[PDB]
Amino acid sequence: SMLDDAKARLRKYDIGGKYSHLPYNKYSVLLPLVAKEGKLHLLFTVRSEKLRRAPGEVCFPGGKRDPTDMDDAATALREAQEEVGLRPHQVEVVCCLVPCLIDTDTLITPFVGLIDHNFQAQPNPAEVKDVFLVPLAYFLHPQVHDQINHIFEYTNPEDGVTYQIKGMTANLAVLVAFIILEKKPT
Ligand SMILES: O=C1CC=CN1c1ccccc1-c1ccc(F)cc1
Repeated sequence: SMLDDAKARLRKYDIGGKYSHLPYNKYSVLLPLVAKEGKLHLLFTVRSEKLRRAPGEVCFPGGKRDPTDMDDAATALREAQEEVGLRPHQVEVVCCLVPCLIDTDTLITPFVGLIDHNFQAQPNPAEVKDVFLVPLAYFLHPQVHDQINHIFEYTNPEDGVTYQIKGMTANLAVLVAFIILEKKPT
């Protein structure tokens, strides 16, 4: 099936806990895959203008590991619950992708999660200004604007609202699209 095929592809790229004990400042992100209208989508947040890190930016759900977290996947799931109301029973963590090194002392670990079809986001306005889906296939043929660095513009056909996706967030979205969608019969 579509979902079984996605998880099987993703598992081939799982690094697991190989980099997880290294002594960095540690953050995790959740890359949430949602099946709608017979296609896979990624779920994105727009961060509230209030925040420390990256006010008003498009980001995946995530944040800093705390002492309660059993592991880096727990961090991603805790933060996703706080931001959008995603509960544990509503997500299956499929794999851990290549981590992202930043600022010489920080390591951000991304986890891909399959999201239950009955989940409905409840944006927490202290954390997130907006939540939106993008079809995964978009990232194979994005609308690119050079700002010199590349920026994706996605317009939601439901309402005509345009979002800018950039940086680590854009990079990870492309990676997931390649992993899941490359070399598929029509
Ligand atoms: O500012 C950005 C842009 C993308 C990753 N960062 C970071 C830069 C440094 C430390 C942490 C983050 C981070 C931000 C949001 C999040 F959900 C998880 C990690």
